[PDB]
Amino acid sequence: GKIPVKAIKQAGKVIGKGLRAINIAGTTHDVVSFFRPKKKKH
Repeated sequence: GKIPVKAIKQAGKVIGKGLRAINIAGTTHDVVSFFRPKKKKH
């Protein structure tokens, strides 16, 4: 079966990586406002 230790350890990383992502998501949300999506239409 092979002990999937990496699986359990990987779950713990997501908790931290996700927390660090949400912290930066706030600033990124603003930056997007500077560019703003605008493509031609018909």
